[PDB]
Amino acid sequence: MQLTPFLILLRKTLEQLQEKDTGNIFSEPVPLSEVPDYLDHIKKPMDFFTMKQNLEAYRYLNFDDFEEDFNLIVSNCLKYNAKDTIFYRAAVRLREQGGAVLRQARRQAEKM
Ligand SMILES: CCOC(=O)c1ccc2c(c1)NC(=O)[C@@H](C)N2
Repeated sequence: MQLTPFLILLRKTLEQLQEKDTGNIFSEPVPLSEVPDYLDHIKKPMDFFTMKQNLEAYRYLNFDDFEEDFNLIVSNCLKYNAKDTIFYRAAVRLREQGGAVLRQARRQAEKM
């Protein structure tokens, strides 16, 4: 397991996950200016831009740490937003579509 091919794969996987976020509602931190009470019960906010920064800082050296932050994007959104909102359903769909992306990516990593 070499570092450079692995990060190439995480970069490709991150792009495939962002592609599932057609609304771009997960690509940047939740704007605290518009959601001022957001950090009341969300102890670790997460988004795809932050994941890209963490990736390039070598903070993802295994698949599970990368997948954990993706799951955080999903779980934070399910936690904060009511079930009858667009945001909540978008997180459900991201969980479903992103899960398929991640399983295939992990198979490619397990070949390495
Ligand atoms: C510009 C104002 O838009 C929002 O209020 C807003 C913008 C982005 C958001 C969000 C709210 N809440 C979330 O849970 C996730 C989906 N991101």
